[PDB]
Amino acid sequence: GLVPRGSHMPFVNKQFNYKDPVNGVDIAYIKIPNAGQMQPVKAFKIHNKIWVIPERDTFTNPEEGDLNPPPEAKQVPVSYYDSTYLSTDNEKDNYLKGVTKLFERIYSTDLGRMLLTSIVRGIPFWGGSTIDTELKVIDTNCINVIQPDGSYRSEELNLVIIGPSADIIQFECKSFGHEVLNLTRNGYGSTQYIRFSPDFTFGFEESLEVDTNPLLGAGKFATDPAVTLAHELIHAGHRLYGIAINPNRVFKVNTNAYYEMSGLEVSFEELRTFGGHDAKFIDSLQENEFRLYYYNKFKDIASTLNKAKSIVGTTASLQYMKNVFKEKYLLSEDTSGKFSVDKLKFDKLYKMLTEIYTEDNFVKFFKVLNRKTYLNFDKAVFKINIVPKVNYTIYDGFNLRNTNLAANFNGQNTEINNMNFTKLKNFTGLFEF
Ligand SMILES: [Zn+2]
Repeated sequence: GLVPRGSHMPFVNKQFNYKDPVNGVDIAYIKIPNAGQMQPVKAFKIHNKIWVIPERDTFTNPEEGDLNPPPEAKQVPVSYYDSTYLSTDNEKDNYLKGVTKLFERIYSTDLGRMLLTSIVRGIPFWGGSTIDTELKVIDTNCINVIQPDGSYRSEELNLVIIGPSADIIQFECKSFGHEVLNLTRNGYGSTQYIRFSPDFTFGFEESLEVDTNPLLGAGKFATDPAVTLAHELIHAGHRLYGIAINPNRVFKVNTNAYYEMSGLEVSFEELRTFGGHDAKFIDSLQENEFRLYYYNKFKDIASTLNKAKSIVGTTASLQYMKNVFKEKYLLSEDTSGKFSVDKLKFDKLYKMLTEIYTEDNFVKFFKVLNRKTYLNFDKAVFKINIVPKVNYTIYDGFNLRNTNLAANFNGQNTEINNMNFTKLKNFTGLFEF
């Protein structure tokens, strides 16, 4: 089982059922920004600042509202399509309970407690004003919630977990942009939408030589979905603090002849998020440039707060919100009330978000088997069901104590634990080589 942290309150106070009656507070019909023009969807607030929408994501991107295999292109090797997935109440109930269970698995570790805490504290900055002396929310960092009287109220939030779009296995952490600001890269942060499903997982190979070869292996071991969700939450952490690395900054893979012969380039953001040996492929000089860059951005935020004389679109006070961001960014405060970025403190925060919160570290806490590198090749996708405790638990994942599955990651062994996995598609021998 996982490395415990002791008794603690659950991350999700209520055990929601999809059919629970709306109440206009934490079970509600809502609309996402853009909302162009969507029907409200039933959503669930599982924790302060965090909502779950048990629907296929046909909302965050207008060009991605069709769940049929793209009639436009031909299907990519590593993709999976099923337009019917997550269309029924039963599936949505299971989705909710699965996502809930994964949050609790994550929160049961000290590392996950730390990451989820950072995420909740990571309110997207109030940088919406055209007047540089007035604080104003950015409304794409909100959702609209239908209240008991049928009216909408605007609510700020940090994170939404939503079902995948057409390609079921294209999990990703995404967010609404601004035509002037790069919110995920300028220190501000923005509300994060993670496309994720707890109802599928990926197979990988236990031998590094096989896992990193595109032609070998059927995907004998299954990735623990808690690791997959944590990976996306790590991205969400970077993005909420506005320190994500521009996707265009890539490492030309030159440590894997197979990547090389395909000219595969992997984002630094990805290597950072994986951690371990991968993070070293970001060279000292370039990483140092990033840190300076983000340090400067934080200073600009401190400077904006200082100039702030008024606040608009809220009842909350100018003083209260100034302090919320002093707290998010760990700013220092003068005898005269001026805000400053402290260099030790910036380094500490930046490092916590980028070095401490990594996939490789979560693997250590969960004590599961996992890919050893991001620079591998996907083997297969399986259908799973982690909701029944007989299948998967908060403490043990698939590797259930006091059963044959406890030892040697037998629970993740899709051959031994075959009843828990239905292989839907092989990817090996689909790549271009
Ligand atoms: Zn990633």
